[PDB]
Amino acid sequence: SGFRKMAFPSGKVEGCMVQVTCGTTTLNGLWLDDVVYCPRHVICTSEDMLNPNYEDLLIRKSNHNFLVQAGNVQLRVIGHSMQNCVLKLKVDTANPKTPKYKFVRIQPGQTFSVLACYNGSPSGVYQCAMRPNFTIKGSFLNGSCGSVGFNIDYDCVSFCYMHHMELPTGVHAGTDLEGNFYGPFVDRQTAQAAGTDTTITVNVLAWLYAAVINGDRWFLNRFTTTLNDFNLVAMKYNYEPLTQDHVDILGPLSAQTGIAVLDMCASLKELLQNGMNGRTILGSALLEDEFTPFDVVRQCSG
Amino acid sequence: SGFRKMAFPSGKVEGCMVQVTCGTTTLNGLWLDDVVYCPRHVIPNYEDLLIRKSNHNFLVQAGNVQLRVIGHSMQNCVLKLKVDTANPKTPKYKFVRIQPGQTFSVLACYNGSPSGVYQCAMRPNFTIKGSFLNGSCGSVGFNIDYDCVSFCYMHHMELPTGVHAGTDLEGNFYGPFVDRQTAQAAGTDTTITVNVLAWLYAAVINGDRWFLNRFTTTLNDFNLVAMKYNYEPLTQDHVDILGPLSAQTGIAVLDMCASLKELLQNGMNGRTILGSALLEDEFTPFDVVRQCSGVTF
Ligand SMILES: O=C(Nc1cnccc1C1CC1)[C@@H]1CCNc2cc(Cl)c(Cl)cc21
Ligand SMILES: [Cl-]
Repeated sequence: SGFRKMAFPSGKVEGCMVQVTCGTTTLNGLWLDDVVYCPRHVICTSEDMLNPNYEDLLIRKSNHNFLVQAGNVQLRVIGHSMQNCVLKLKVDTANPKTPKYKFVRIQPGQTFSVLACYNGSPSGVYQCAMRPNFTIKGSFLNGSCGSVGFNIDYDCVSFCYMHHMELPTGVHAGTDLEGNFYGPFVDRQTAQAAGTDTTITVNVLAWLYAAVINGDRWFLNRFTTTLNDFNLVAMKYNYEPLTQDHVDILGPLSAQTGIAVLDMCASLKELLQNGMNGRTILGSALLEDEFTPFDVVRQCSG
Repeated sequence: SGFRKMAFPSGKVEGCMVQVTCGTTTLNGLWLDDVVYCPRHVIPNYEDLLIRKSNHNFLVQAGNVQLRVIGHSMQNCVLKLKVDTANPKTPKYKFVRIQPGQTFSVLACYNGSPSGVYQCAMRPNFTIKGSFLNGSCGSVGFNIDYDCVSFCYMHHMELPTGVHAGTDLEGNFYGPFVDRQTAQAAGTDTTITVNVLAWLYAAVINGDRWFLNRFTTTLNDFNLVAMKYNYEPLTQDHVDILGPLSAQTGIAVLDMCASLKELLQNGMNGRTILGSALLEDEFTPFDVVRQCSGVTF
């Protein structure tokens, strides 16, 4: 029993964190085999951030301009290339702590663990989700750039996020490990703003099924709904549309609890209308949307 | 910006998790130097049950390597299995006993394999609101101080309300619990007041000020309100501990107490603080300072 926001054990990722210094800028890098991945904005000045020509700034750099530090050991940069918004620094030593890994691009609603780092030193690990507006509600301070998001399935680390910047509302934007930003964001200090955020409906439903699995049924009702009527109501509460794919994804949880997806959808509709009336669901007074159907199955069953 | 429930990086602890099998029971063990620590319920008269077991009855597995047990002894509710091999991944460590209200990270394990890490608080009723399934026994709670891991908890059991009970690494249970199959219930829980205040300071640091007011209160008047809402009494030590956060934000500790008192009597009124509709009590003043300053390990 119990339901917590749980992160993956960070050990496999800790052994990959290095410090990358270029001029006055110091941030984090991810050392996998003989490559160090980091945000390309490490080559920028604060005077360059508005309209940086990264290709122009990078061509003026040599290997010895990039100082890479793995613990108390300075790694030697022997090559450098840019792939989208990530800088790839070829180093003369392969990381002996390199785990089995993959670079995966995630979709909004997906969750991952973040190993927050400063100066190539890990300071904390937390769980979060890619918001529908492609931002993440993280906890980052200056120097956290290059901190990574990941999932660990079996013994393989799937890297899905690299932190690049904080938007004016305090939310964060970053890229996949191939340098492609999530969302309409650019690594420029130009006025950008996160789009209106929405609630991850399939995740709230997954979390309601987790609550049923842990013995909480107070919110269930005798009603059902069509998928369309649910979407018409839920869009009025800034909830993401629920697709037939989401209904299918919820199938195992529906089978385990005996509550049809559209029946759980009617309970959600009622919860949005009534609120909780001083009650909680899994220790929360708000509808939690940062647990996927996969996270619920993993934590509540194995 | 941002405020998350954040755990310590678990790497130093992951390199210590082993699987311990005794008969039909399999649980987790903590391998430090040449000793494996695990709950003594893996084997009730525990002296009588232990005397009947030999070293080869305990199967200890570190990854795909079987460790050989060369000795065994019991210290309170923890079993100490002397093994032939010292853990090369042994970090700098200490065994510390924590007080209620203190927080720690839990590395949840099944079959000696870490599956997740989460941040917990030792409740005033000595239980933890953890997330554990069968096989999680022997999972450990820890804090990191620079490069030193301070082990503070070992999981032993789940109480009927779904909350968890365990010991420090010397086998002393937190709370009035015993490691036997009998009727055990967690006492009435209370809210960790100093932690709620620390979390209100974290909210101010992140730009949430709606709950602030011009008022202040005495420590006695606040403690009369704290008792009414099942909140732990706030001591002068708690006020002192909150000093740095009071200096940083410009809001005196008793000034924040009047904010808390008004939140307890009036509620949030449809509003949230740090994305929460409830007053959060599982961040200590130190956790707030560490997360709102970026300390590394
Ligand atoms: O955002 C940034 N850092 C950061 C990350 N996460 C959290 C807080 C921070 C610092 C605000 C405290 C950095 C530096 C500041 N400006 C900036 C601008 C651009 Cl275009 C890019 Cl790509 C990176 C940055
Ligand atoms: Cl995905």
